Amino acid sequence: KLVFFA
Amino acid sequence: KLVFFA
Amino acid sequence: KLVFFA
Amino acid sequence: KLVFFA
Ligand SMILES: O=S(=O)(O)c1cc(S(=O)(=O)O)c2c(/N=N/c3ccccc3)c(O)ccc2c1
Ligand SMILES: O=S(=O)(O)c1cc(S(=O)(=O)O)c2c(/N=N/c3ccccc3)c(O)ccc2c1
Repeated sequence: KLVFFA
Repeated sequence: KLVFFA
Repeated sequence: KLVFFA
Repeated sequence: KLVFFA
């Protein structure tokens, strides 16, 4: 599970 | 920018 | 720019 | 597997 906010 | 992967 | 999901 | 390059 990957979650990435940029 | 948002990236989700599962 | 490279993105690779395997 | 995840690969990122920039
Ligand atoms: O699924 S395949 O067998 O088709 C496969 C497998 C890999 S690999 O096993 O992750 O090695 C790569 C790969 N490697 N890319 C990395 C670069 C830097 C760090 C880690 C990995 C690459 O540059 C291009 C194509 C690939 C195809
Ligand atoms: O902070 S950075 O600007 O250096 C940056 C930028 C990106 S990126 O521009 O969104 O490309 C990524 C990234 N990309 N992830 C996607 C995967 C699938 C779809 C869309 C995007 C990733 O997997 C890992 C690290 C990253 C770091």
